Amino acid sequence: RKYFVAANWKCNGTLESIKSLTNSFNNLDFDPSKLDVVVFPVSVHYDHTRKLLQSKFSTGIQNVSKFGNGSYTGEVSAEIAKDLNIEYVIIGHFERRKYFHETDEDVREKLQASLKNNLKAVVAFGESLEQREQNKTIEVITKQVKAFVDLIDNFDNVILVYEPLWAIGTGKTATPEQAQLVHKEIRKIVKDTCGEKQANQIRILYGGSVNTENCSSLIQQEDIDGFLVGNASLKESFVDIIKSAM
Amino acid sequence: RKYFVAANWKCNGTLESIKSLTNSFNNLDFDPSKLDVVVFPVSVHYDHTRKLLQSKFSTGIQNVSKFGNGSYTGEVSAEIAKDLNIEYVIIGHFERRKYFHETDEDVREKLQASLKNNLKAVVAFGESLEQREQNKTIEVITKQVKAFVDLIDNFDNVILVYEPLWAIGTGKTATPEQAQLVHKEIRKIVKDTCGEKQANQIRILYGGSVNTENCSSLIQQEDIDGFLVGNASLKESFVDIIKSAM
Repeated sequence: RKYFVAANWKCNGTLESIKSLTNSFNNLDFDPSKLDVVVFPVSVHYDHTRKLLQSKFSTGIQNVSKFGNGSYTGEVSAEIAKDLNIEYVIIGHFERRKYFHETDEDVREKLQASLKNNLKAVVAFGESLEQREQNKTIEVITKQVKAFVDLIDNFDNVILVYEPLWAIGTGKTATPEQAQLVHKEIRKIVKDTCGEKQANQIRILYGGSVNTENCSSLIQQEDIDGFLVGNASLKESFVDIIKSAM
Repeated sequence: RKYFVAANWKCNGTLESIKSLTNSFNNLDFDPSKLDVVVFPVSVHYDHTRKLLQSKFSTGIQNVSKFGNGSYTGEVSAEIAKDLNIEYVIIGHFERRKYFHETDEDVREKLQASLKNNLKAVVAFGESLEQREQNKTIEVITKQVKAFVDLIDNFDNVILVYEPLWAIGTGKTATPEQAQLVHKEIRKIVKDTCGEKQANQIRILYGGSVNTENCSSLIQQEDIDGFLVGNASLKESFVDIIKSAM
């Protein structure tokens, strides 16, 4: 399968810093038919970022509404995104589950709205420290994946992201070997629910802490197809993370 | 005080519809030094909308983050808005309180962030049908206003909006006089918490159903300083609503 490297800039950026960062990103010569590279800027930065990045880079937004057009102050619908040709959306990032009480049902309905409007979706899930220490990793992941997995109508257009919440801000670290085993089981869930060929087609990204040093050890695992990168994607050195997928 | 007419487009619009609507808006010759007119497009429409609207029209976004810059996927910080010269924010709209569990505590934190970053804030509140039928109108609004009102230093830069939830989708209609009675009570609350000069300074907008037929009767009321308009602001006849404040 085609490797997939994505930059989640989160709530960061200025007009000036994006101008500088996109310029350095543009200096990297890669073939977009050999790997997908997606940048997810803040909503109000999307136009600025899209124009500054060369066409080899894909772009998207960090969240999409579960509702359609109408009386939903502050929301961005999938149909609005389609009209702007916004190619990708992130759904279910743990930060939205944590601070904004986004549920599994919210994730299901957001994916449905996105696919209905021909958007490509990056869907995130993962277990907490308490859940892992109670030996509930498989139980939690299965429930989270089964919340939306049956809706996938194209296995190039939906991309999965494992987020090891147990290793984020806890002092614990997730090893590539531990990541590989989870990814293996995620692909198994997709097999049992969607089919074998579909499971082998779908990309599953690692969504924990990724940097220039650990990136290659992660992507070289058989069932890890790329990353959704946080802090490291705000730096010029992000090009070296992309190089691990080249 | 300076009147204030605002367009809340909510989750509506295409690139083509905005181009057509902004053109009609631009035909209205008004003096921005004597009247405030603000349009609130969808975040991903902001740049498009700002570039098409003549500068006599102020612009803003429909929501702002309670957090600053950092790891908050999907959010737009008050710092990012300032960098883009986004002038206004809407805070505490009933649709965000209803659908996205936004609390009085969220409203306070959003206002603090907005003021710290020198943004101007349109802050909404109001009681439900049940609360009004139990004669709790003043009790509800007093709590809602006191959640944030002590943060206001510049009383030209914070704008209040009364939303009569009891007359929104309930089958009930708020008369202009019934709105006025609440507006006057709100101003008394500001007077007794912030001061007399400050209460006289602050603008209080009506945020219920506003259209071309009722706008004149509303603005005529002594304590109604303008409107935050929903559905009617998506129409070219919105110019007639602005004209009632001229």
